[PDB]
Amino acid sequence: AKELDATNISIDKVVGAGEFGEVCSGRLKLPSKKEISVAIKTLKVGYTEKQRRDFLGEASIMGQFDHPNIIRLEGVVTKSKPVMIVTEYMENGSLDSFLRKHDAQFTVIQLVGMLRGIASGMKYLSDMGYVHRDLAARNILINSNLVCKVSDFGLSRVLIPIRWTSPEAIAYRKFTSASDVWSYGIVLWEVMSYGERPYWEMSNQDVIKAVDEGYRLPPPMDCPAALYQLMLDCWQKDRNNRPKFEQIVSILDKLIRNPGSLKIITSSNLLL
Ligand SMILES: [Cl-]
Ligand SMILES: [Cl-]
Repeated sequence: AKELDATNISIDKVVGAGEFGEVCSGRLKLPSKKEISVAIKTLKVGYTEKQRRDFLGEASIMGQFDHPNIIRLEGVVTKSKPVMIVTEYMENGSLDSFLRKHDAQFTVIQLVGMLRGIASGMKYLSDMGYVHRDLAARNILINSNLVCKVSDFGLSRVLIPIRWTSPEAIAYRKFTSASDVWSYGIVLWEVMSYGERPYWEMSNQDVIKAVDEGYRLPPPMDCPAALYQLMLDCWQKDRNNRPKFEQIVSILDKLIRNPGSLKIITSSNLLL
């Protein structure tokens, strides 16, 4: 990861608190002198060596990916204190919270664009050999232009959130890119539901058993039939029958091609 000079970093405001310390926003002056807005995470004073290792370790994973749909790592500060992780600024925050403020306020085509971005980032992540294992709307960040990018590599592994996890990964810990596709189906439900919680407050034992029995989340209100079927396809019990991320991107691109296909609508509790 690129070591940044702290003289090029200015902290504007403290957005909130993270696991290892403060989450801030600010500006980064690039070597060319151009200035960009950035997110800045600071490791808390008095950190343990393991905290430093886990903090920077997650930046190291994020830094493997250069893609428009994956949060960009501008760099780290390890040679002065506080230790810092600097990433691209995403004005509208986490996708689930952003959509909850907006219920029913976006067009279907806007929502599909958000979903296409997420799928494109996952296509690259899975091309690179990584299984995210955490894919959820809370782990997607959304910028001022509504571009959605994958974040939160804490659980990412080179080749547990029950509500987002495929039946086989719950059962035996079988985590593949196809279990990420399952999670993507959950994200698709979250987006089309404007940030409703998957399976609401159901007991986790009942989430596990209901899905195993063949029950699935019901179609969000006014959900296009193409998009609900895509959820069900991501939710296939047999992981080999789920679409690949490249196929998901293709499916969403064609829906964007003609918006008229989105006008066909599907016609709470889980459906068998
Ligand atoms: Cl620098
Ligand atoms: Cl959960």
